[PDB]
Amino acid sequence: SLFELGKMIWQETGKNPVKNYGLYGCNCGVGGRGEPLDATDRCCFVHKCCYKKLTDCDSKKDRYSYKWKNKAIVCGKNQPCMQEMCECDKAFAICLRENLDTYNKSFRYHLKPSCKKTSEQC
Repeated sequence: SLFELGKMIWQETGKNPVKNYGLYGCNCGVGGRGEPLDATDRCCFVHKCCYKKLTDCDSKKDRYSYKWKNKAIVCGKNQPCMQEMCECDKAFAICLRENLDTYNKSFRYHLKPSCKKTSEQC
């Protein structure tokens, strides 16, 4: 759910997740996907594409188990769709951390309708 995802983002990045990634670029947070503006935004594109495999569960609402231990995210003993969701969220949080050095404050609160249609299939 958004609760696990936000916690993972906070654990990995130290950033408040909704402030920093709730409206960032063309792909993070509210709205859909569009051509990404930078590496952080690409993380968000990949993550929303990851969620396309979730046919049996709800990425926003459904809770799942994970642990934050030794600076690692370990997805727990979840049902299959929920484990897919966890693993999408984990990869995304790691991606966001990896790209902190190019996080652009000007992109934090972005005009999503100005974004361009992607030509990339998930």
